[PDB]
Amino acid sequence: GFPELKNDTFLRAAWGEETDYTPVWCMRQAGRYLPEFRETRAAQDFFSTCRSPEACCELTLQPLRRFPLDAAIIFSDILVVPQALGMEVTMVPGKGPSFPEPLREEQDLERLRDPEVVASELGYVFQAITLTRQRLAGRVPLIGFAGAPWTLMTYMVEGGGSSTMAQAKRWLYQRPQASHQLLRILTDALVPYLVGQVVAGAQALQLFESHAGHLGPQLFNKFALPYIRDVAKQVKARLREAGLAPVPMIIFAKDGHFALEELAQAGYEVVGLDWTVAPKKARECVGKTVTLQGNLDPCALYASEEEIGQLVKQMLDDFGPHRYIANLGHGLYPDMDPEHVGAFVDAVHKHSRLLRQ
Amino acid sequence: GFPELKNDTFLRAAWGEETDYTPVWCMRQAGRYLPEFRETRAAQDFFSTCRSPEACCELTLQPLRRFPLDAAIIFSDILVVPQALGMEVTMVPGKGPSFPEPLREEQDLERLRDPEVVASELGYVFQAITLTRQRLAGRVPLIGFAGAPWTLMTYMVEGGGSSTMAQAKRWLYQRPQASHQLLRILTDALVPYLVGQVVAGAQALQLFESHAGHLGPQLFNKFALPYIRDVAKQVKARLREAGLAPVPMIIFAKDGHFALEELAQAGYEVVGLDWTVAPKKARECVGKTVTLQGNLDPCALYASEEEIGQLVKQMLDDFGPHRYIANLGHGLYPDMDPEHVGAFVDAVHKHSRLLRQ
Ligand SMILES: Cc1c2[nH]c(c1CCC(=O)O)Cc1[nH]c(c(CCC(=O)O)c1C)Cc1[nH]c(c(CCC(=O)O)c1C)Cc1[nH]c(c(CCC(=O)O)c1C)C2
Ligand SMILES: Cc1c2[nH]c(c1CCC(=O)O)Cc1[nH]c(c(CCC(=O)O)c1C)Cc1[nH]c(c(CCC(=O)O)c1C)Cc1[nH]c(c(CCC(=O)O)c1C)C2
Repeated sequence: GFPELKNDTFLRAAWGEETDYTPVWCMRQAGRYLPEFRETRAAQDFFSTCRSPEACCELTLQPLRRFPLDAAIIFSDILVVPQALGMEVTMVPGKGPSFPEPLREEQDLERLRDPEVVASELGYVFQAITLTRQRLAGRVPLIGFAGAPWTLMTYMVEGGGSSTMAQAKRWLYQRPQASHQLLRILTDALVPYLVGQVVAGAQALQLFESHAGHLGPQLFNKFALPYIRDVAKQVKARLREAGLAPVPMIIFAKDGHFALEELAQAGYEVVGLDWTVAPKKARECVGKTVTLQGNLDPCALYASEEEIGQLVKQMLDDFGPHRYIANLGHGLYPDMDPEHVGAFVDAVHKHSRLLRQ
Repeated sequence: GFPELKNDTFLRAAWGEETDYTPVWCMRQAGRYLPEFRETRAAQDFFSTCRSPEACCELTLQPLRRFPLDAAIIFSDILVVPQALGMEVTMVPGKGPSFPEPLREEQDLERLRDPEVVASELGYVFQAITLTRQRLAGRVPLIGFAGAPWTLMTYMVEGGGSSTMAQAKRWLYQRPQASHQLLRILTDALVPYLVGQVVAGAQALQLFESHAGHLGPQLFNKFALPYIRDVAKQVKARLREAGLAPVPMIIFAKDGHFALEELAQAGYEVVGLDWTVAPKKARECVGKTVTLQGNLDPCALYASEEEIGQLVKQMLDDFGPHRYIANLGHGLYPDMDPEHVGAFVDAVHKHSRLLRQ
């Protein structure tokens, strides 16, 4: 196996244990805001980068050379799963991901792979994880991840990003049967993939329901939540059955304010929050038995270093010291200053210690 | 290729030929004792400096603008090799180099790169060498370098400097198999790196066995010397096979008094000496068929310029005019006066000429 973990603060917090300080990581900590990321990425197309264990390992490590983050997240993408299901996907400059042949009718499901063979198609991800776990040498825990079923469905049907998800929601209302079929295919692909990430060396798992906020409560409960629940249940079961230690699982439903109570009951150790939910309100919705992660407005990092410190102070005061992992409320943007990211990390560490003594 | 070499005194001496005067260079001639070095270094972290061909070229050239040294040594560091093997390394203010995750058990070797890919990771070094060779414009020869296997092993296991090397020596005594494995990985990384330095423009190579003195004869013969021999043999072989002219190779084993006889038989043109060995004794140990380099106590440069001249006279008298390159017995210290370094250089040149006519 692997080097002994030296800083386990993130894991202890995820499981709800007291720690000496609040651990912090940043969504998209490996990203274009780092000049060195841009340089490493310049050599290959995006999905080819994802296919290279050494390139993924390098990108994962880059933020940790700059900042004393309490976790690493593997460099990959949520869209590797629809790709592995047999959909062609491109990264378009300045526009983002595109599926040139999205799913538009129920007959389109015929082209997908059997979900049970998807993990075998994602071996490159597992290779990256194993390599990164070795190279991290126990410094901090490594997080694996995937997209939640609904969020992946939206990319597969919309063919990319969308402001309304009108085509994907039209499936939910006009094609409910075919939608449940597709959501089950995705769940069945995700479970062995997530399990494989842990087998390969992942020490925690985060499921990104990035497109939660388009649904609202009734649709979310019918078409998103049952699959979010199934992923966590099945992953923990398969890990037990394999003789392995289950890992803490995080559910992040961006713009999912309306689902917080349900998500705290969905079998995830940690519930991630966007910046629109006030920390004290979130604590009320989720209760005392899950850990919260988040939730600073990423745009706050445009403020001066001093201002970032005061915003971080306020955030930490509102969350309190227990059952909390600090992060942004969404990923870092490409135009952010790495020094200001550094200021965020330093302020969490400094103030969370003051809030304990 | 490159400009014709104008002053080849250093090379002629290294190969054991008569020269009109004794050539001189100073270990760490690019260093903090120069105000202009401090200024150039202020802009980046140490390893980032090493990654910049222009910064390395500038640092290499700086001492040559002050002093008529008979060789330049490329600005780099021995620890680029363990870094290129996949270990993370930092420079800590006032403390020096640190590996936050040193090798402590045999399983830790799993995280290292295959040694055959290391040279590709060190392309930046070769870029610096090529640039510096061009910019030197034939003034004097350019020396490339690396750390010897044992010395690199000590940094990788200790995680930095050490007064005893107790952890690294514990490997030798308790983990001899794993030690030989690691020493072979390092040798196999070093050879293509050294060859690449010559391909890139290096005109001589120096291998630094800085931590020799901790071993004593039995351990040195089992764990240091075989790899010192292998590096020289394999480097010269690969250069021949590539159609290239082999370069003079220097072995400097600090505090290696006990190994001098063996080092003179290890396939290096030049044996470097620390200041604790009396020049006449060294000549006795090594014989008449290698060149000696050294060996003035760097602290002697704290003495007045007149005193430096007399100490240099005595040193040159003891070494004699043949098969000798003047240098210090260790690197220049940060608090030394550049004018006194100038006095050393001038005295070697002046007195070595008097000792011939
Ligand atoms: C976890 C993760 C993701 N992407 C990347 C990582 C690796 C971790 C890290 O980079 O630190 C690399 C990762 N992936 C991508 C990038 C940008 C790369 C580049 O510009 O070179 C990076 C750093 C490409 C990408 N990939 C994706 C998009 C968004 C498309 C849209 O506008 O709707 C984009 C732009 C799909 C994607 N990918 C991801 C999400 C979840 C968003 C959330 O809820 O926080 C989504 C929706 C998650
Ligand atoms: C050949 C060389 C070295 N370092 C440097 C050079 C470039 C040549 C030149 O600077 O003139 C730059 C070079 N490298 C460094 C510096 C200091 C830079 C600074 O303070 O800004 C310089 C000038 C950083 C460094 N790098 C290292 C240390 C020592 C750690 C310890 O205490 O054990 C240090 C302090 C590792 C190192 N590096 C080196 C050795 C061999 C020592 C010997 O036997 O003579 C070693 C052991 C060799």
